[PDB]
Amino acid sequence: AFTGKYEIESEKNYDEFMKRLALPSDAIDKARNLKIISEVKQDGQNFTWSQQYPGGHSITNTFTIGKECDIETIGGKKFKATVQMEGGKVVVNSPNYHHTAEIVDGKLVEVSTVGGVSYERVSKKLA
Ligand SMILES: C[C@H](CCC(=O)NCC(=O)O)[C@H]1CC[C@H]2[C@@H]3[C@H](O)C[C@@H]4C[C@H](O)CC[C@]4(C)[C@H]3C[C@H](O)[C@]12C
Repeated sequence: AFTGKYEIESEKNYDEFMKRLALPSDAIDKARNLKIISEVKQDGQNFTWSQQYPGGHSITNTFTIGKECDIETIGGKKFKATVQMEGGKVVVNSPNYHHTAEIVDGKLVEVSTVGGVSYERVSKKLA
């Protein structure tokens, strides 16, 4: 809380979210019932998040709270995003995209929200 190596507790909306993001087939297949691992090194107000992915890909992200950050690659755009703490939860916010990151039970709860879909995640800290 916030820092740690978290494993996925569960997910329930990923496949349809990927189509709204415009991610490829070689991402929608290779998440099909993996134990994804959320790594979270906090630097202070800065963060070094990762969603590691035992299927031959992975997604790191360094960011800062109370700022915009630049974001590339994930479906072939070059976005900026506002990056923030909502009340107790961390959050990324950008055009056609909200993504909170709340704590409960010592675990992370994420909720992503895109054009016409949401995608919650529950990621347990247990290492
Ligand atoms: C900014 C882009 C989305 C931009 C976009 O394509 N919007 C239009 C659209 O959806 O059509 C999002 C999509 C997936 C996000 C990542 C995933 O949710 C996983 C992970 C979640 C963490 O809370 C913050 C870091 C990050 C790597 C996230 C960084 C960033 O928040 C990403 C890379």
